[PDB]
Amino acid sequence: QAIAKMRTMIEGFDDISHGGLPIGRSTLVSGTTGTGKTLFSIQFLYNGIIEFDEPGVFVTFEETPQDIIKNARSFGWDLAKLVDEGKLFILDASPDPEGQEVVGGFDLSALIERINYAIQKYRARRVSIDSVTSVFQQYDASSVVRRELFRLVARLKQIGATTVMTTERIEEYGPIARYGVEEFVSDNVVILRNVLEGERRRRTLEILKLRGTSHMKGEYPFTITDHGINIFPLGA
Amino acid sequence: AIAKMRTMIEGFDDISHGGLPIGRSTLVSGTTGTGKTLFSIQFLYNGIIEFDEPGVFVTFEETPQDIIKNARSFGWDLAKLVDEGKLFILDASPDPELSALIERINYAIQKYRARRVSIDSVTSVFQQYDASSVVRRELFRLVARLKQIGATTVMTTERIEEYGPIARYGVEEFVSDNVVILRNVLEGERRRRTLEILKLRGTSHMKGEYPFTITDHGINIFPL
Amino acid sequence: SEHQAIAKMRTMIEGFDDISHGGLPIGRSTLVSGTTGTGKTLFSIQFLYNGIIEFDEPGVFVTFEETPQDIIKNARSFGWDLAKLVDEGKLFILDASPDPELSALIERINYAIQKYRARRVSIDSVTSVFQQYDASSVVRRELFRLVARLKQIGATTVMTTERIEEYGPIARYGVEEFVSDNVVILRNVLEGERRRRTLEILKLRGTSHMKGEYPFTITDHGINIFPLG
Amino acid sequence: QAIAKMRTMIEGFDDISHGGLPIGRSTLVSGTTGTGKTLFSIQFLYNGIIEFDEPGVFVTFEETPQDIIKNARSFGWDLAKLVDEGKLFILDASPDPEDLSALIERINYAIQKYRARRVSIDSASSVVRRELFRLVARLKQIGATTVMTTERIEEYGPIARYGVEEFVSDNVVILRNVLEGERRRRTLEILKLRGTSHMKGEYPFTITDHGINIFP
Amino acid sequence: EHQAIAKMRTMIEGFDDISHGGLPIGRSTLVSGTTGTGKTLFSIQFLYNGIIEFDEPGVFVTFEETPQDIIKNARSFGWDLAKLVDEGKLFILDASPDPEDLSALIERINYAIQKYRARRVSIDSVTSVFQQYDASSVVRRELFRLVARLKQIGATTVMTTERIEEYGPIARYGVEEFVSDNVVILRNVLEGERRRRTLEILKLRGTSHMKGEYPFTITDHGINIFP
Amino acid sequence: QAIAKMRTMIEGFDDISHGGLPIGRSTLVSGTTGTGKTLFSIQFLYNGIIEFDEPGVFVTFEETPQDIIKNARSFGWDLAKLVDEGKLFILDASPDPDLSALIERINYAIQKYRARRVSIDSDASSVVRRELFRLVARLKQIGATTVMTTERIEEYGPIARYGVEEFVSDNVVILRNVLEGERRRRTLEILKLRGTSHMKGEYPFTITDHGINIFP
Ligand SMILES: Nc1ncnc2c1ncn2[C@@H]1O[C@H](COP(=O)(O)OP(=O)(O)NP(=O)(O)O)[C@@H](O)[C@H]1O
Ligand SMILES: Nc1ncnc2c1ncn2[C@@H]1O[C@H](COP(=O)(O)OP(=O)(O)NP(=O)(O)O)[C@@H](O)[C@H]1O
Ligand SMILES: Nc1ncnc2c1ncn2[C@@H]1O[C@H](COP(=O)(O)OP(=O)(O)O)[C@@H](O)[C@H]1O
Ligand SMILES: Nc1ncnc2c1ncn2[C@@H]1O[C@H](COP(=O)(O)OP(=O)(O)O)[C@@H](O)[C@H]1O
Ligand SMILES: Nc1ncnc2c1ncn2[C@@H]1O[C@H](COP(=O)(O)OP(=O)(O)O)[C@@H](O)[C@H]1O
Ligand SMILES: Nc1ncnc2c1ncn2[C@@H]1O[C@H](COP(=O)(O)OP(=O)(O)O)[C@@H](O)[C@H]1O
Ligand SMILES: [Cl-]
Ligand SMILES: [Cl-]
Ligand SMILES: [Cl-]
Ligand SMILES: [Cl-]
Ligand SMILES: [Cl-]
Ligand SMILES: [Cl-]
Ligand SMILES: [Mg+2]
Ligand SMILES: [Mg+2]
Ligand SMILES: [Mg+2]
Ligand SMILES: [Mg+2]
Ligand SMILES: [Mg+2]
Ligand SMILES: [Mg+2]
Repeated sequence: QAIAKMRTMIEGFDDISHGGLPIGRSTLVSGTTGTGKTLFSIQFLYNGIIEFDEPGVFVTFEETPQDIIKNARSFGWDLAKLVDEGKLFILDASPDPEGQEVVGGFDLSALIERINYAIQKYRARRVSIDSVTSVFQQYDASSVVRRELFRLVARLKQIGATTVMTTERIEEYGPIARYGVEEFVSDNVVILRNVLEGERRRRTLEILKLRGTSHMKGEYPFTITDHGINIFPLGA
Repeated sequence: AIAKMRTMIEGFDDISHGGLPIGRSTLVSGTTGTGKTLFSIQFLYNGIIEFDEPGVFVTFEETPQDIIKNARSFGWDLAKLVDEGKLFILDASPDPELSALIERINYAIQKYRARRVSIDSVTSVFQQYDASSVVRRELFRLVARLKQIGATTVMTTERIEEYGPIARYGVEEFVSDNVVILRNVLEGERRRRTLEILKLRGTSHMKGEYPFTITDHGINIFPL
Repeated sequence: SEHQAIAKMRTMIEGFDDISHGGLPIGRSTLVSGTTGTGKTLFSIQFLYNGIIEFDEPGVFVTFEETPQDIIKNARSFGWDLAKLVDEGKLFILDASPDPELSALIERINYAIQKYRARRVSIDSVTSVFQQYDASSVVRRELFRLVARLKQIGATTVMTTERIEEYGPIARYGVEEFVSDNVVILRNVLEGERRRRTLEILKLRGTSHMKGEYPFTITDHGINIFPLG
Repeated sequence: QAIAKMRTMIEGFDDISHGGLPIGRSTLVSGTTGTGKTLFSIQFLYNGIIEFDEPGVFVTFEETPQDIIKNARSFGWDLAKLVDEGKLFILDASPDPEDLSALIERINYAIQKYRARRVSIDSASSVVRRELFRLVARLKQIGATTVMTTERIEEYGPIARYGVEEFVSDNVVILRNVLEGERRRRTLEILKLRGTSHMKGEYPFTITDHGINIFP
Repeated sequence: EHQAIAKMRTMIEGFDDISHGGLPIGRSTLVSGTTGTGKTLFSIQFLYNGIIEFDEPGVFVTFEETPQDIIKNARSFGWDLAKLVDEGKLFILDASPDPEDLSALIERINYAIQKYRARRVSIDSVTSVFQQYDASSVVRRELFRLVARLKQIGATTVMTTERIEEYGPIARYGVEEFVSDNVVILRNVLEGERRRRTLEILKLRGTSHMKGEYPFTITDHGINIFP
Repeated sequence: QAIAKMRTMIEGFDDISHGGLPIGRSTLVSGTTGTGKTLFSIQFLYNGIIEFDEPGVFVTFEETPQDIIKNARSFGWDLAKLVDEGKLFILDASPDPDLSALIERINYAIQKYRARRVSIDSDASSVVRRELFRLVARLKQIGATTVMTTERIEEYGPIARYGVEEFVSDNVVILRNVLEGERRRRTLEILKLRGTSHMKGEYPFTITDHGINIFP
């Protein structure tokens, strides 16, 4: 009765992970700016819908929904259509253009409930939470958001949602995650890197850990192309 | 594909696969004397001269007098463009002796019908001690308004190591759509300038570092 | 070996009893420190599991991170049925994990140890209760009250701790090596895009032991260590 | 109308800077201890007086005027003679062996009094940035061409002390004294000259009986 | 008298050669090193050899470990410390943390030295006493008060303390500022995946010594160096 | 009339400093523990007395006078005799088991003993910089030639501990004890001498029964 996995259908990832992401748990995807974390979290939901008719909920802390949609057009992923069809729900949690300092955790209490009803309403099995770093920066990484983040993770587990959460790190080789996000999103960790090779950049993906199950180890090269992420498990 | 505006900075539109996405902001970050101000001036100058797209330059530390003077190093006559109403330099530099400023920047953009905006040294208004939440929200307020207005913006930021964080306060990469890094790396005893587009949302682009020079004609980048 | 001063119990974790020259010192505590995903929880589960299966020695597992349910689910990765051992009274999993929405815990632990007549104890991620900037004196005294009680009871204890870098301090709070009798380090070193797992016994009070790093794997049978020499 | 420059006449520097220091602006000269900062700032003034009859003001915060004068004897320069002729003024802003608005109009008074064209100023990051910003602006309005020295503690670390001084400076020169394999090597770099060209990278120099000698 | 400082033999094989005669008499020597380098072993061997070889009584002040554990672990080297305690030649002074006023502590150390007529003293884990008071400079020059007082009685003292890196600062918390006369560094260096133990005498005020690192092993007879 | 020097009579040191230590000024001697700083400062005073009959004052903050005397017996030097003769004074400022008060004690000793040589053995950087500058300023005003030691943590790292001590000193000497391949190598470097020339980089030295011997 060891943990089962959900296929991401992201080229090469299901091989590295030996079958996909552990079902009903959160996986942290951490990486410097521009490593492809958001793209990964979108491809996860998009493939869920197209391949499996599994609805997805995308919670956005950094980008607006309109920009999420616009930026995916270059891959030929018609997110607007999936939203119109009710297969994808983009929950806008991104900063107020007229944002001010507010007190409490009522806003993140209401967020978790908003996320829960979205999941219920759209019958979603897949969830992406994009840019945990950003909501941490909204509350100066106070123990208030740390607690709420933990509450969010537990609720998702309680719901049975399979979740990707993305988060920033500052160096290619250094800590797993800025603000130690892996403490709360702790079951599974994937690290994306964008490493200088001479003057060129080489992207790699690593599954550092998946609790309760097996996976390939170390870094595997990938590219981002017109079809999104392509990872090469046998790549040079 | 998303619509891009040509910078006409030699080499840059090839590296960005057509120029800067219209209606969005781009961070240009670098150590001192890497060519950030020059990039942001050239962006406006070319827009006016080649495409008749008016420009607003917001300066937070250099005075407009020095901006105009330093631009004559490249044979650019910015005073003439200001006299013609094609360029507006907005002085936000401090007296030797931000919400409000945002409305003034809005006003200038509509008044001059500007499509291009450059913001130089905006983080000099903050202080080392400020909470990241405050710095981020105050910067975001400005950038969100520019996006709402339709402007395409270059915003310069500072860094203190050539390989190290993107910018000084650790929030700047979250407020802009795109990220460009200018470097000035020591190789033995020689300096080499490079430009890298680190992040360009919604499009492919050339990756890694590309050498450039600053000459009498401004920035020239060599992608091959 | 016969001629060493400290009595030891066998972990039965393949290769560890060779590296430690007989197993873990009885009645004492052993720190197992490592970056995240090095095998700390697996080591501390395997210790209890083997004690029950091989020697019928009951065990108490104190969890600060994972829920008991997840401990049990994850252990199925290795074909271990922990729920059955809990139902039989041979294993007790003590939940000290964060509630969504230390003296007290010590008494609960002591009660569980006497109730289940446990000889083996694993404390997993105890330093997760502390805050990053809590005083060193505070963290050391808190850990020590726990560990001294366990020694007084006569339990043999594995206590896991976190570290941030593979080559760097023994543990995160810089006091952990002072409350423990023995120190073991698990590493997961990344070099040339490949990871390799190793185990080292850094300090074992009162006896010799093999020195340096030894390779190990995690497979469907748990930890396997390969001691060369 | 691109910025004009003033010749330093420091052997090799006017080649590296394509003509000297930008007129009416301040140039930061930063370096670890004993890199030659005070020497550069004195040669600047000295050559101004001797070669071009341009009066100079030297602002000192730690070294006494007499120590400054004494040390310049090392290079065969008679500063006391120039002070007696009124072609050099050393301004003593040192503390006593038991507020920059004040110091500034002291400098300004001295500039107007001695008809000075060259100034040298020898030796919480938010407040330093703002304070150096204001000092730079005040000298610019007076029309002085200024060398200001600053300290740093590593050869390839921060340019100055707080990581901000280089950003608020129009011009930046870095003096290094790098230790490699038990040997020292002095170099000068013009890192930035806003609004004009200059040679790039480090150039070796020596300090001898004649002052700084740079080899382009 | 009017002579250079004299030394007392440790009888730790190899060490009396490296130190040209032993530890400077009537002064403190800091022995620093990462966890598990052999500091406590050095400090016990020093006292044990004094008792067995010279009939010089010893006092062992313990800040980290319990006396029961110190005695039990010393059996690893064939040393019967309980017998020496029973015979009054060794006193172990317990200052380890309670499982639940340092001026008073110094006075008890003094009293013990006088009661047992000890000529050798070991102070184990200065780092630990620092962690109990959070490196407040109340512990720091209460430490100097201890070093001073030891020097007044003419005790010859080993003080052990922790460091974090093999090639980095001499001692965590800057302990070498107080136990400043003599400094010995024990290292456990990683050579690939193997460990190599070394001992260095960094400094002995007022006298000569060999320089750099010397490898050693820990055996069933304690520390064994070879120059 | 450039700055003159007084001989240390460590023959290698007077060779690389071209004559000795600059007269009437303070020289910072920095190094990790056990590099020979105290020995350098004592040898400076001892040679001054034995070779030139220049009395000396040694100011101690850590070691007791009795220990300074005992330790010097390692080199066959009888400092108790020199104290008894009134050629040397060891001023005890070490703590029991106010910068102005210390300075007046130093001044009083220099007058009492007619001393020409002084050695001084051993939070905010601003405070340190200002106190150290006042100490240095008074000694210079008194006429003393001073060696002042400081500690540092790394062989190749900051010169002293507050990042300011080296900028307040006229002269800087760095002692190193570098560990490489399990062996130690001692070196001495004159980093800076204001107003005068000197050899550059690291020079090997040893400490023997004879004290410091430098071998260019
Ligand atoms: N005509 C020219 N020819 C060559 N290089 C020039 C010319 N004019 C200016 N420069 C260079 O351009 C640099 C100034 O670039 P600038 O855009 O001011 O940099 P920055 O990154 O904004 N630096 P700062 O804001 O001062 O930290 C100077 O340091 C010169 O090296
Ligand atoms: N006649 C000379 N020949 C050679 N070198 C000399 C001569 N006179 C002085 N020097 C050198 O000049 C250096 C002093 O330069 P100086 O301009 O005082 O440096 P600085 O960078 O201002 N140091 P500081 O202000 O104390 O941090 C000395 O350390 C000597 O190495
Ligand atoms: N059509 C495309 N082809 C290739 N690369 C693309 C395309 N669209 C976007 N990208 C790349 O994706 C990057 C942004 O990925 P994203 O997932 O937003 O990064 P982050 O890790 O910062 O979340 C851009 O910097 C660009 O390099
Ligand atoms: N059946 C299996 N085969 C191989 N590896 C496994 C298996 N089950 C778990 N693992 C590995 O064990 C690791 C779990 O380690 P864990 O003990 O939870 O680490 P820690 O407690 O140090 O964070 C996983 O990250 C995974 O790599
Ligand atoms: N009989 C023995 N043979 C070899 N090594 C031993 C023996 N007994 C103990 N040890 C070693 O002694 C080390 C502990 O020494 P200790 O002096 O307590 O270290 P420290 O005080 O520096 O942490 C143990 O980690 C083990 O390596
Ligand atoms: N007779 C001697 N022969 C060789 N070396 C000696 C002699 N006497 C003392 N030393 C050395 O001098 C060093 C003491 O130097 P010292 O000036 O006290 O160092 P610091 O003040 O830099 O800590 C001792 O560590 C020892 O190596
Ligand atoms: Cl790619
Ligand atoms: Cl260039
Ligand atoms: Cl493995
Ligand atoms: Cl030179
Ligand atoms: Cl050994
Ligand atoms: Cl030597
Ligand atoms: Mg993203
Ligand atoms: Mg600029
Ligand atoms: Mg674990
Ligand atoms: Mg100077
Ligand atoms: Mg010990
Ligand atoms: Mg000393």
